[PDB]
Amino acid sequence: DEQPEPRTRRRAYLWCKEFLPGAWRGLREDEFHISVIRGGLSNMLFQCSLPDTTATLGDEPRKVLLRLYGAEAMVLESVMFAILAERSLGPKLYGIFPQGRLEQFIPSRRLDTEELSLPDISAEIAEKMATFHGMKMPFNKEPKWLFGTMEKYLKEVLRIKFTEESRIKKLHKLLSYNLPLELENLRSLLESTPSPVVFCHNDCQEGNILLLEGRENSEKQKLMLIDFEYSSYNYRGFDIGNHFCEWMYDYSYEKYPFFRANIRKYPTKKQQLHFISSYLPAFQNDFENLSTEEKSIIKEEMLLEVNRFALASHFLWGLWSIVQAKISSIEFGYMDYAQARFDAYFHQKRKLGV
Ligand SMILES: CN(C)c1cc[n+](Cc2ccc(CCCCc3ccc(Cn4cnc5c(N)ncnc54)cc3)cc2)cc1
Repeated sequence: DEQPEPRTRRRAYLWCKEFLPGAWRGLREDEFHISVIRGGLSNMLFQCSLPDTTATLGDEPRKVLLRLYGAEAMVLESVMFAILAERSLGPKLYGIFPQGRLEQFIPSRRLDTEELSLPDISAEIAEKMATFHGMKMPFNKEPKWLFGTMEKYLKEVLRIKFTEESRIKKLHKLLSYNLPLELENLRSLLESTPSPVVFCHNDCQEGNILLLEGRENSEKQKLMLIDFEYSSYNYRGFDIGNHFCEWMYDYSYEKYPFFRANIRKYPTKKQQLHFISSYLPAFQNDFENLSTEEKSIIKEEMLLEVNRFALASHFLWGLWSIVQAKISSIEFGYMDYAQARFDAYFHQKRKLGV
């Protein structure tokens, strides 16, 4: 288990000792256990724990996750995390301070891309998302996030000047589509596509879904959605369409560009209907008491809705990725990823006949 540098060890020890109750309060520095869960320059994660020989005094956790930010948004993100914790839809919040958070450590692993298509996994994600979508949050209810964000990235993308030859050639090719005009065409399409405004996760990818340890038996209760940093009131179609897009991207791929894209992994009509068939009863509650006529019309229109909004997933994350090619320190093939998203966008446009 990778040890942090002595300084980070000492800081982590002091936060745990001061924010956590019970046996943590009298812990000595020499008794403190910590290891790295994820390095990097931002959102460093560590597991912190009591010695195995140390007894708890009450209901304090034996193990916690320390999240360190590194290099209004903090207020919103913080309040949102605390509310989800109170409602048991996220990890408990044990401590909050300018440099990070102490969270409940959830014994689990992330799902892999291939698991998204498993019937039981997909059905639970649908149910979890419908729950997420149904609740009240003290945030702006106007759906300006989607196009406001897309405009913001496009404005930045148009200003970008690369110096390295590969990035230069790639940006040229992406620019050749006339993105401002394409954004306008997308805007018009989505304007004519009704979709309820709900509290969306906005990044429901496999890496943000935990498979809970000790619960492979549980058909319906084995997942937790995490990482709500992008969450906002947004069109329901975006959340679902974005999730469907994520079937096609595997970020665990070990060589450059550090992802694999496969267009044929997008869910089939059957797979899509299985997802929405689980979503709709969880979101509407009495949905199954409607006529087969009405149920089918709702389902068919919803397929249209989410598949059109999947275009915005491609366009938004495509633009985002170009910006990250300029600003991010992370080892990821951002320009290659942007091209993959735009390739999918035009493919999806062709499939839809739009
Ligand atoms: C915005 N989009 C569409 C992107 C963004 C980034 N990428 C590239 C990329 C995606 C995913 C990854 C892997 C993400 C790792 C994040 C992570 C780390 C640890 C965990 C485990 N975890 C989190 N909280 C807890 C917890 N509280 N308890 C136990 N385990 C936990 C979950 C998720 C790396 C690069 C692609 C598309």
